[PDB]
Amino acid sequence: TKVKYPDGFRSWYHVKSMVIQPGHPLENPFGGIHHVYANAEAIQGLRGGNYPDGAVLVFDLFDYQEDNHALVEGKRKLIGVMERDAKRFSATGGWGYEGFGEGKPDKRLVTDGGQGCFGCHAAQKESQYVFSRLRD
Amino acid sequence: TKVKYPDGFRSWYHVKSMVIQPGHPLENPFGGIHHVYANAEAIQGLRGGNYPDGAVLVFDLFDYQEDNHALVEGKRKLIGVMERDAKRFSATGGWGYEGFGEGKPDKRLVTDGGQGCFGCHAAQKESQYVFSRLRD
Ligand code: HEC
Ligand code: HEC
Ligand SMILES: [Zn+2]
Ligand SMILES: [Zn+2]
Repeated sequence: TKVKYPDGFRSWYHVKSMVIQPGHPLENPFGGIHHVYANAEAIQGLRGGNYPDGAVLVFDLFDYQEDNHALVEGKRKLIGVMERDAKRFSATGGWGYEGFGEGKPDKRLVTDGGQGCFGCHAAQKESQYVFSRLRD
Repeated sequence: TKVKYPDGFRSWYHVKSMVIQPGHPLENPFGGIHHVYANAEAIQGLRGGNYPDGAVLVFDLFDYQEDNHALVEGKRKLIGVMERDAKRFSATGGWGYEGFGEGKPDKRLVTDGGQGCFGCHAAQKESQYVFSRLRD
């Protein structure tokens, strides 16, 4: 019913990264450097299989500072989490969506059952609602 | 005494990332988005422990493209590798240095036994020649 905080996500597989700079549509609140991490079961789905129950993807979002044309990671702003469970999260296409302020377990950001997250991720219906792709 | 290509490095622990843009003093040759990875032995060293022989750090460098206020990962330009062996790599501080063009095992880049890489990393004598720091 509630998405579990993904303890230990930092030791998971790093899928990819991207920088969202001021002026981008997603600036509020997804601006900054973000890294995507996937647990073992999520890798399964990324590689072409079905996503099994228990698959977790994390969007790890850092602020950054521009210093002499380098962008340097600052503080973590939040994580976004998608947890796969076809039964429990059926209202939102089988993924549960949560945000944790500053990456802390006690700071839950979503107040609408995850419908707002779901509304945009629904555009990737064809890829099981996941935008990120494996790269080497 | 060649550095081994670090097979499977992409499933290692992601330490940190940084973006180096035009203007920054290191644009040539390290411009792009880079990610740092570490195997289990290197984490022992990064944690404040000592570095076991067999510790490997990888600098994975990507070109990026500007897309509407986002920087998006493009193609891999190269990986830099530091491989810990106090006796084998005595001449450059106990770390062997190698570059692989586009991350390819066949594209070895280093021609001078690693002297040029070591000359800059030698600035970090007091952290055992490693610039990166663990973060959360
Ligand atoms: C469009 C308006 C979005 C809304 C609202 C949300 N997300 Fe999102 N998300 C979006 C894109 C374009 C991406 C890909 C970023 C990239 O580097 O390519 C993402 C990514 C995620 C991920 C990583 C997995 C993936 O689908 O690629 C997670 C775990 C994720 N998003 C979670 C999430 C949550 C919990 C949201 C509401 C708080 C949410 N997203 C909103 C686009 C959009
Ligand atoms: C200064 C002119 C440099 C030269 C020449 C080389 N490297 Fe380097 N390296 C440099 C910095 C400032 C950093 C840290 C980047 C960051 O995000 O903090 C690095 C990092 C590495 C790493 C990751 C481990 C670490 O020390 O932080 C590796 C594996 C590494 N560098 C390898 C490497 C090799 C193989 C080189 C010659 C081909 C080389 N470096 C040159 C600065 C400089
Ligand atoms: Zn604009
Ligand atoms: Zn700039």
